[PDB]
Amino acid sequence: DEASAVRRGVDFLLDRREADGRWVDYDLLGPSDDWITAYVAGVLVQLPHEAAGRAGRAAMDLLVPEQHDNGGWNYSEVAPEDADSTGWVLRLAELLGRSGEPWARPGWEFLARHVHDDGLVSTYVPDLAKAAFDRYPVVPSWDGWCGGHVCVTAAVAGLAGLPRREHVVNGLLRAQRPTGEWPAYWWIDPELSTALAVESLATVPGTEPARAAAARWAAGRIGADGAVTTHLHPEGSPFATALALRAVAQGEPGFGDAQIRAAAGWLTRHQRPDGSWTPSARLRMVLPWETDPDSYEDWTFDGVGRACLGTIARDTFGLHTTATVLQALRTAAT
Repeated sequence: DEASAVRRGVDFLLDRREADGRWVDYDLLGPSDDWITAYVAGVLVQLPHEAAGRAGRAAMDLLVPEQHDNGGWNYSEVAPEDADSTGWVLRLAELLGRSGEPWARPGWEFLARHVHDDGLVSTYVPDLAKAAFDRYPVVPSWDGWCGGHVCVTAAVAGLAGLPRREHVVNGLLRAQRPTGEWPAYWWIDPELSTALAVESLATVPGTEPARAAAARWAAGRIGADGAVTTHLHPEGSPFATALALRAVAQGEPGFGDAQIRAAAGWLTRHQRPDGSWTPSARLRMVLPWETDPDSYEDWTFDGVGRACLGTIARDTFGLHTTATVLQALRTAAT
């Protein structure tokens, strides 16, 4: 059942490769290449399917020459390099045992430039993004985009090679809410920041209290049918359900056994006939000057080009959602 679901999701993702092996998704300003390729590849190299591992290693080979002289990678060439995309490439390298190669060093240095004094990691830095930002002079300020972002911090804190890692982990721990979750800047679903945070923190001592509190928050999000329902996905969000499953799985031994089995069953029952899940990786393109996107109520939806700012977008082709779900199904099996 779940083994079959994983196999069918792998076939969906392999069939959606570009001719050269890369994956693309989203449509904000054309699709993303480097970010999405790294993200999909990172899931595939962890699955027990030889073709998945081959495709993930092929993607790592494609990504290395795309590194910018500043050390970073990007959504696509339409965007300045950013810490999250760079972090996904370096994560793929760690998963593959390749993160000691010398091209990783300018990547670590790039990430270190995004570390704030409170320990959070920003998506962009003003000096490195200046050229791109200056192309849109009507924008009054890019300070939101250059502030510390808990979702990006949650992801990159998992890198064993991260510079200043203790400082960053401390900042991530201080951002946990008393109810156990972490907030996200770029994502509608706090399950995303929470799941990445606990998986990243599982790799560091002193974080078990935070992980136990987050697992308890996540287990309460999973309904009796296994689904995490949301305003945009009232029937159940495959993305948020998969991420809540993964956060529960970072509790203590045996914690949330029922919720994990229920969420895995819901995901298995709701897989589409083509092996994917309903696109539900809902990314909010926060306005550049906005530091508090949870307060904004006037989002548009599925905006592109000029209207991409201030919109809630989805993974147009379902690759991000499907990869996210496969990572959760692998976690449930183990």
